Amino acid sequence: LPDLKIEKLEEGVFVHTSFEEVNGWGVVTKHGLVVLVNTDAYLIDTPFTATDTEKLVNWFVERGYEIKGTISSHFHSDSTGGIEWLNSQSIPTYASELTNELLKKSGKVQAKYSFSEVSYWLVKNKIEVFYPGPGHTQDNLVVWLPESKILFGGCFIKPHGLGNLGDANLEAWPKSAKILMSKYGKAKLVVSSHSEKGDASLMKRTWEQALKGLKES
Ligand SMILES: [Zn+2]
Ligand SMILES: [Zn+2]
Repeated sequence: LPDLKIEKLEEGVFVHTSFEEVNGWGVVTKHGLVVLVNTDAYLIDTPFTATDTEKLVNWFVERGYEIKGTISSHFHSDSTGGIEWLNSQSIPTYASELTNELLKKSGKVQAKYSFSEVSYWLVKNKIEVFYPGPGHTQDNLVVWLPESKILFGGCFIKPHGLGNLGDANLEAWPKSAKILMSKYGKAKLVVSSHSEKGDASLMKRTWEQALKGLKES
């Protein structure tokens, strides 16, 4: 499959895209972000693999950035696959307590730093991690960049079909989606794991898709 792709969205914000064959989904296209604060870089989700995580880190290190931290939006390997490699490279990995518990229960390597707060500032006034409640998974988080008004919704934002329901909470997802819309109505751009980038209406599309999925279940 192709190497990880890196594309600039705007000043200090990049999209990383990685490709992996996942049993029952074929080749999955996965987006995350890299956020720059001066010469510091933060990875919003890891690629699926150590290989792609290393390519991503190398691209930024080669351009004079230090990787100061990573946040995984949920426990699935499309957000966490690179944690083990990042830990081995002394790059601080972060996950919620819930995510780390789910990683431990699935026999996976944990993030080294964890937090329990609903709202966690990875970087004061620059990178907010927010737990809207269960949806795609029990632990799913979003990341908000207040300067750019960019929301990374990870695998919670599902404007055109919910995807993998294996670990999903269909009962909670509509409530969690309304919490997200209430928190980030000012979003200019919503980047998702698997969908086209869009405006704040993608949070309303997600709420509609969660309602539809619950009703059908
Ligand atoms: Zn997932
Ligand atoms: Zn996913």
